Amino acid sequence: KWTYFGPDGENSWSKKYPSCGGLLQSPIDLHSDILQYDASLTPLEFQGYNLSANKQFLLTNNGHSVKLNLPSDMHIQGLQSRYSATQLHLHWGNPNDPHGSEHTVSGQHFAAELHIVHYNSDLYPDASTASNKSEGLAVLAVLIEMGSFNPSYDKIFSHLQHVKYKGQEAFVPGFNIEELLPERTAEYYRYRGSLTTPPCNPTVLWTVFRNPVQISQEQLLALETALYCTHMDDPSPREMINNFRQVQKFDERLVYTSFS
Amino acid sequence: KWTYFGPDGENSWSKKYPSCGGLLQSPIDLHSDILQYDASLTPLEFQGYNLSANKQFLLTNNGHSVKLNLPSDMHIQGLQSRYSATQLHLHWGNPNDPHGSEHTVSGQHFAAELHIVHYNSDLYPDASTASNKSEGLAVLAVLIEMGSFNPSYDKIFSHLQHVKYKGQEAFVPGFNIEELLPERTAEYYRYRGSLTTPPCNPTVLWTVFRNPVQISQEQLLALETALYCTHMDDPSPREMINNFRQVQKFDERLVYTSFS
Ligand SMILES: NS(=O)(=O)c1c(F)c(NC2CCCCCCC2)c(S(=O)(=O)CCCO)c(N2CCCCC2)c1F
Ligand SMILES: NS(=O)(=O)c1c(F)c(NC2CCCCCCC2)c(S(=O)(=O)CCCO)c(N2CCCCC2)c1F
Ligand SMILES: [Zn+2]
Ligand SMILES: [Zn+2]
Repeated sequence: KWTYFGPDGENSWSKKYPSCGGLLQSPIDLHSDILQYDASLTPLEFQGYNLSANKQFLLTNNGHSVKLNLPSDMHIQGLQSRYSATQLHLHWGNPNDPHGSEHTVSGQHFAAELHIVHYNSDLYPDASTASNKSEGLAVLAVLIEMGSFNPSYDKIFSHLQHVKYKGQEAFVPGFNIEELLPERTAEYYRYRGSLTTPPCNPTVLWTVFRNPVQISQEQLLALETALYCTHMDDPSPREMINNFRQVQKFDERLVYTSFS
Repeated sequence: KWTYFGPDGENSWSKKYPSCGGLLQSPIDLHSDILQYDASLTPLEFQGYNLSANKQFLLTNNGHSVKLNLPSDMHIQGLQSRYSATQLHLHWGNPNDPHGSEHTVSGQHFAAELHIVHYNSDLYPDASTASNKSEGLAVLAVLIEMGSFNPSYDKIFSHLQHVKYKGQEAFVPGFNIEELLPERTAEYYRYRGSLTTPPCNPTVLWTVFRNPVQISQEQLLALETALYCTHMDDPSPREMINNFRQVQKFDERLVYTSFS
């Protein structure tokens, strides 16, 4: 139905998912010509992010990324509405071009990107209901680069060998999800955009933190090499690589920054 | 029918032109991970580029860009087949984001981009016949950076105020098209790609010169502000800006370089 490579790739999403050719598409290149400092932008607070290690959270290969289900007890404070968490997931490149972030900064890719997806729990009863509705979603984006071994990201990566193929599932003990966030979360880019996957609904308030996190080259290579887009009974297996969208046109619109 | 913005923009081109969602699409980001030095990439020979000053060549605003007809007497020597010229045209951004090249270098746009389009006159009797066939097209790309005034590009730009609206035409007296090429044309990127506009045929052997040319801010501002996508008789004029395609995915494709 949709992929990031070949005839069902991103240039063809709009055939069956019209909003992929519509307004407010993400991701974008964050560059001086479209940035404006906004002193009204306050620091986000993260509530309920300390998940119990005695509780289990579902990790799934859905054929396009690895996703961790998150409880609606997790909230963002500091937006117009309360947003409650629904799931997180990643995007990455491939071992021969390990530059697979969705957002770029001054034209530069990072190695990977984390998305923590939330829904407007003040207006809507669940993420599905919010997904295609006004003010429906808020996503936190974390840029990832190569550096030191990251024990917090390994709380996810250590389970990759159990979700190699589409539909496979594994359980991840709770941990504090703030451990996936960078330093100085108070510095971020803010803009109105979309899901970066089908159905590409233009319903996302994006927060891209300025500062990346670091994972080891070994961790990045495990992520890049562990997973497949296909079912375990598929005679045509496809490696799950390059699962990021290209940057979108961003014309006569602004990205707001919390830093000058 | 196709545009660079809004509903008929580039994410929807594949609904209209099947090749725009197919393989080998251009333009691409030229970055280190995908570059491979190739000592077989010897200098092209530009033959008949010094156009007869007693001839005139048609400059047309076709609603998407400004194009100059070139004669088949112009050809590239040094490829397996001779390629004969058909036209040149430009791509640019807008005054608030004057970074409208199609190819990027290490994630960076240049101000604008010149394309000189050729067809395989050894294999095919004309450009329209060559365009959907094996090895049918060769395009030279010149990156354009903000810098010194360029008297050679002004041989084109001095006519922009006579092709302001869609369908309008002006004659350009023959001049030396080689004056539009950068320093050290022996230094280039080479790859297999496509038209960067509908119909997006995957039939183009691309040569992107390594070194940009310079035009002044004043020349760039004239290119970004002179032209409209609409007919003169349209009282709702639409500026011709940002007429470049976003870079495409490029995996299991390499770019070959004549420089290391
Ligand atoms: N990058 S992103 O932040 O835009 C973003 C999302 F937001 C949502 N899911 C959201 C959950 C809300 C409830 C219904 C679905 C809408 C979006 C999802 S999703 O899991 O729900 C799949 C939805 C349909 O493709 C994804 N994927 C795409 C497939 C790989 C896993 C992450 C995503 F990449
Ligand atoms: N960027 S590019 O170099 O790929 C490239 C081309 F190559 C060709 N022309 C090719 C050769 C001449 C006509 C035969 C069909 C193939 C197109 C053309 S074209 O004039 O022939 C139009 C083709 C239909 O849209 C264009 N345009 C797109 C619109 C504005 C003017 C330049 C182009 F941008
Ligand atoms: Zn995502
Ligand atoms: Zn072109």
